Amino acid sequence: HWGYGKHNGPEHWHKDFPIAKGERQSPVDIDTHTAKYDPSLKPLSVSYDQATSLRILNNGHAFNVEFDDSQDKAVLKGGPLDGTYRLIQFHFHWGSLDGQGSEHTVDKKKYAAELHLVHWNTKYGDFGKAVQQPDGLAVLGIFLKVGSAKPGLQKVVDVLDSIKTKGKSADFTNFDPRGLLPESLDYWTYPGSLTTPPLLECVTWIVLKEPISVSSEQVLKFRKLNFNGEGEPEELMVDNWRPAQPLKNRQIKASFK
Ligand SMILES: N=C(N)NC(=N)NCc1ccc(S(N)(=O)=O)cc1
Ligand SMILES: [Zn+2]
Repeated sequence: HWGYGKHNGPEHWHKDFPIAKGERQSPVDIDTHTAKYDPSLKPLSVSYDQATSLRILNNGHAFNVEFDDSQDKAVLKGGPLDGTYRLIQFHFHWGSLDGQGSEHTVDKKKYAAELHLVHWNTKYGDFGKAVQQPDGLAVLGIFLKVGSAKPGLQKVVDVLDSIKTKGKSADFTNFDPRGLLPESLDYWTYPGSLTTPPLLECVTWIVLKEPISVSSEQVLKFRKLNFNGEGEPEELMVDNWRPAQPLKNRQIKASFK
């Protein structure tokens, strides 16, 4: 029964998930002047040419575009990572207003939304095992700002009417997640956590510096989704973001000068 409401939102999560007050929680504010360039961060490798999307699901928190992760079809390697991380799903966090919605912030700036491409370390065999490990997941985070449309997002936008309410799914094959990437792969990285319960401290975060732009109409369609199930009181799926958490004993590294 966690969520994003007044009575069950981020300030309440610690009562069921005490790791919410842990040593490596996410998201964080990225202080760009304090991040340090790490010249040894070896090139990042996004290999999504053989990606196989399967389905899109409204899980009551967000919507997930799910991939076949039973082979190395869409993988992330390089950068801070040791080994191979398979893409399992992507989702977004977004606001009720264009001035909020991202989970990470950059010098305290919120973006309108944030895309999370979730990958698990193949050495752990399955996603469920990976989330129990400190290096189990790699999440590629991409900021969204409102401006020009993102053509490669439109197929996602257009299916949302079919998954309005919690528990709905729709087949979603042949979607190419390369159409959601910015031009540059410059990034910041730090060790953190899942940003929703169970808040497990299993993530290497890789947050791209360059935001993608989406149109006002595209984000407006995100905001028509519902947190509730069909036949329950309508509650718009907006402001499904956790605010920045204390950095504690962490350094954020930059791939770029
Ligand atoms: N551990 C689970 N709940 N299992 C699962 N299927 N996904 C959980 C999950 C995956 C990614 C993120 S995020 N926002 O940090 O990218 C939060 C939660
Ligand atoms: Zn997320």
